[PDB]
Amino acid sequence: SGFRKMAFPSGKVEGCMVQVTCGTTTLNGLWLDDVVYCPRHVICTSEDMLNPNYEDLLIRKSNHNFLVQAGNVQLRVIGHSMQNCVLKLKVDTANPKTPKYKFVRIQPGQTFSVLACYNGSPSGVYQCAMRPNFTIKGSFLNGSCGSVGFNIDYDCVSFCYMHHMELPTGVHAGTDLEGNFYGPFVDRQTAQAAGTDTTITVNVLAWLYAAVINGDRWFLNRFTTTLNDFNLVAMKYNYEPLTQDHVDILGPLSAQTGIAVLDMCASLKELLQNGMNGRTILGSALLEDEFTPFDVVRQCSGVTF
Amino acid sequence: SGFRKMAFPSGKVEGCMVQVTCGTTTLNGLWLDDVVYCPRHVINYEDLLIRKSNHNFLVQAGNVQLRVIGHSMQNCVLKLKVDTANPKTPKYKFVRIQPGQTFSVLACYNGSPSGVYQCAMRPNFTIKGSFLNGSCGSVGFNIDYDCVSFCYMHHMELPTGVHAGTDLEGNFYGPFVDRQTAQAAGTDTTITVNVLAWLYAAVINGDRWFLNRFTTTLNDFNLVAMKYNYEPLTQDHVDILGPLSAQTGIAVLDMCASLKELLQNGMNGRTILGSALLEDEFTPFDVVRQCS
Ligand SMILES: O=C(Cc1cccc(Cl)c1)Nn1nnc2ccccc21
Ligand SMILES: [Cl-]
Repeated sequence: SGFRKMAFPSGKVEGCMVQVTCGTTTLNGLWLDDVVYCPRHVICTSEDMLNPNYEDLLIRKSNHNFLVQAGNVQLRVIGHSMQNCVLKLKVDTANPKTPKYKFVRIQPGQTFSVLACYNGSPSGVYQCAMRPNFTIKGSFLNGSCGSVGFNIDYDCVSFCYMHHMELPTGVHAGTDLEGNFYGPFVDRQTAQAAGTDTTITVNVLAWLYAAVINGDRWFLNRFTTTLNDFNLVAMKYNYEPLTQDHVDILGPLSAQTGIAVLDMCASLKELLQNGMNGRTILGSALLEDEFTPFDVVRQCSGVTF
Repeated sequence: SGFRKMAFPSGKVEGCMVQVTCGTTTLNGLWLDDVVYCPRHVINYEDLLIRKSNHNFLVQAGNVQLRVIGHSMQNCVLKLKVDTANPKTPKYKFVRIQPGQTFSVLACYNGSPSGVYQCAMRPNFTIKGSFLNGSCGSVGFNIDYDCVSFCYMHHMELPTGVHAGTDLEGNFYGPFVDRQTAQAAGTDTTITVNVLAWLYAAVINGDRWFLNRFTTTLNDFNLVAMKYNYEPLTQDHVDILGPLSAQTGIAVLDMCASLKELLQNGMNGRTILGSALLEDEFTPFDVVRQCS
């Protein structure tokens, strides 16, 4: 019993964190096999950030300009290449702690663990979700660039995010491990703002199924809804549209608890209309949207209370 | 910017998790040097233990079987002497924590870590964790510098879904016993010094709608706080909040007057750090560490 925001054990990622220094800038890098991955803005000054020409800044650099530190050992850089907004530093030593891994690009609504680092040293781990506006509500300070997001389903680490910047609202933007940004963001200091954010509907529904699994049914009602009528109501509360794919994905939780997806949708419509009336759901007074249908199945029991 | 419930990196603890099997029971053990620590309920405990031999205990570290060469009991923890020292043993200490203190939990099943979360020792000595059958033996810890301080070992779940366990020396937190009997969590209270620390964190992150021009005495605040099932705030708590008070410019009793108004009037449709409830699972030190 219980339902916590749970992160994956970070050990497999801790053994990959390194410190990358270029001139006066110091940030984090991910050391996998003989390559160190880090944000390409490590080669920039604060002035350069307005309109940086990365190809022009990189051509002026040599291997020995990049200092890479793994614990108390200095790694030797033997090559460098750029792939989109990521810099790949070829090093002379393969990381003996390299876990089994894959680079995966995620979609909005997906969750992942973040290992926040400073100076190549891990300081904390937390769970978060890729928002519909492609930002993440993380907890990062100056020096955290290069920190990574990941999932560890089974024994394989799937790297899905690398931290690049903080937007003016305090939210964070970054790339996949191939250097492609999530969202319409660029690694440039220019007027950039996160689009209006929305609630991840399929995740709120999954969390309502988790509450039913843990023994709570106070929010259920005798009504059902059509998918279209649900979406017309949901869009008035800034909720993401619920698609047929989302309904299909909620199938297993619907079969486990005995509550059809559109009946759970009707309970959601009512909660949006009435609020909680002094009650909580899984210790929360707000509707939680940072647990996916897959997270609920992984964390909750297979036997409904 | 941002404020998340953050756990310590779990790697130093992952390298200590093992699977312990005795008969039909399978739970988790903590392998430090040549000793495996696990709940004694894996087996009148002296009478049950005397009937066991070393080979009855099966210990598995990854895909390798460890050889048990000795066994002893310390309070509600069983210590299994093994033939191999854990080469991954970190620098460590066994520490007993107080209610209100927070720690990270590495939840495990079959000696395999599955998740890490942050939680607090409630004033009623229970923890609001997330555990399933097979999680027994999972541990709670903090990291201070490069040293792991082990503070909790999971033993059981109470009928309300909350959890109970011991320190690493086998002494229970709370008036609980390790057996199937009628046990219940006492009435819980809110950790006041932690709510205040979380209000300072909100001010640091630019959330100031709850600030007011008022102050209060420590006694008047405590008369108010006890009415809402909040733990009493002591002069030690006020002293501990000193650095956050100097950083934000809001005196502790000034922040108490904000807390008094939040308890009597509610939040009025507003949130604080994305929460509609007053959060009490961040200590003053957690706030300073996450905001530095
Ligand atoms: O934002 C930057 C530098 C930067 C500026 C402009 C563009 C780019 Cl790609 C990078 N660093 N970061 N990242 N997270 C932070 C949290 C707080 C303070 C600074 C932080
Ligand atoms: Cl995805």
